[PDB]
Amino acid sequence: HVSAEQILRDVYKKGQDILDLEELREYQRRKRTEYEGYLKRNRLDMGQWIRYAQFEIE
RNA sequence: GUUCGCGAAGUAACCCUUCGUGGACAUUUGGUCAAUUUGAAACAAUACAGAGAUGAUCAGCAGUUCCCCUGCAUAAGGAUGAACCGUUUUACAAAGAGAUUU
Repeated sequence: HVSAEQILRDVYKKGQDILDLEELREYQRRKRTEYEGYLKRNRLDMGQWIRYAQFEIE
């Protein structure tokens, strides 16, 4: 009962707040540095532009 | 200051000197810049780790960059020079069926 589906199923099974305004400013700094880093290296993933703009809508 | 012209004194002196006068020669530099912190160099000092493929040990060459450094450099080197991996929802429909409000 050592069939390959059991091994691959178990290797799938093995693989698994804001308070103040300046804290939200640091949150926006961290998140905009993240998304401008992943838009500076790749300017052609349009989903990334979409979700960073939708972040700044949020 | 030098020279040219004139006058006045020494001085009833064409020698010389002094004083006064008009002219000419000569005509607008340097600073983007102030002498220790407070208009910005970076390394080094501490401490810890100690390299990209994966089971280990590695040669690399590349690409993107709103990262540069050493290099005379368009060569070459810098860990393959470094960051790359991270999140991840709508150009969004059409057909068919039943359960609901009127």
